[PDB]
Amino acid sequence: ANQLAKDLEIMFENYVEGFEAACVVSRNAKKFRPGDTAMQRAGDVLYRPQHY
Amino acid sequence: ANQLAKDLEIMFENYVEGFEAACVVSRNAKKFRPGDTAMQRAGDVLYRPQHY
Repeated sequence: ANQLAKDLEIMFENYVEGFEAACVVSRNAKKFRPGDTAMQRAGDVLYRPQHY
Repeated sequence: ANQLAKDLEIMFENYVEGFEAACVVSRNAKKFRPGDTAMQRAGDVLYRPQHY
């Protein structure tokens, strides 16, 4: 047989199709931003009261 | 007139109805044509990346 050279044909940006996360539960949760100075002074914990 | 000659009436390209394949799945798939010189140099294989 001829013993021809064999190359690698790699299509470096033709990614095959890939998975995802929908993030739907965390899209729907309530979102809060305490202020990072206050959290630093508090030691990264805060407290909210409950009704009597 | 008891002994008349009998022919064959053959309608040589008047075909009766015939079966088919519908080719539905291969009509619906993606088609790709990678280039014959490139595939020959590559040994009839090519590669596509997957995401990190």
